[PDB]
Amino acid sequence: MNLESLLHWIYVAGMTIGALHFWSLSRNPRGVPQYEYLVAMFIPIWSGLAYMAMAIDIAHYARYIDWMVTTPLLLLSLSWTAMQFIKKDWTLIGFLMSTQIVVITSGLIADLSERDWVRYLWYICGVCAFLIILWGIWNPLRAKTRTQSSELANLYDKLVTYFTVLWIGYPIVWIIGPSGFGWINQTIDTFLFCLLPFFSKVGFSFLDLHGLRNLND
Ligand SMILES: *C\C=C(C)/C=C/C=C(C)/C=C/C1=C(C)CCCC1(C)C
Repeated sequence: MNLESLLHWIYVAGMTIGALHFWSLSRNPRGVPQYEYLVAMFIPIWSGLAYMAMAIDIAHYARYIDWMVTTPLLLLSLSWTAMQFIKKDWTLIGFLMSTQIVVITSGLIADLSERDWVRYLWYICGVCAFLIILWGIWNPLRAKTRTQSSELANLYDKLVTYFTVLWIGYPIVWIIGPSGFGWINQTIDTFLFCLLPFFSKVGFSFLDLHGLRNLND
């Protein structure tokens, strides 16, 4: 077992603990609907399975297969919170989810590209779709909370801020690593793509679920 495998196994352990915790919280919902708990559970499970595949075995292909599903689901979770006490705007949710999938597919194509100018154009395409995502969660999605209690609005603002900071790190690590300029080696790249995802998946859902539950103290 090399360092990369070890890092991936620790990540899998993290996902497992996270999943078990959300499952336990769902048994005592405290005012939060089960669908929010189920998505919170599915995300780390899907990611953990993907990383388990890499731990056992372009490089890190499965990481893109993880993001393909988990990123749109994280937006689904974020969207539900924004519309916690109102009717779910499914068209807005679909827009955000599909647009995020474009981010991931653009990233994969870029990584699969043989020509550097082509690779970077697709990277740019992904960043543009990503900017649309940021615009979405900060405007139309954020506006939804303003039609509700200030308590919800304040919770959403903290979550979307946490959400945004972490998400911005992904295109950064990608471009500085082997898929980009190569300022960092694969191992360091892997290490960063273990920490960020842990806080983005388990970390975000922890703050999201506990935040929603706490509003009902
Ligand atoms: C595993 C969980 C999350 C929230 C992963 C998010 C990943 C991204 C936002 C990735 C973005 C990329 C961009 C914007 C540009 C091309 C390369 C990436 C796919 C790394």
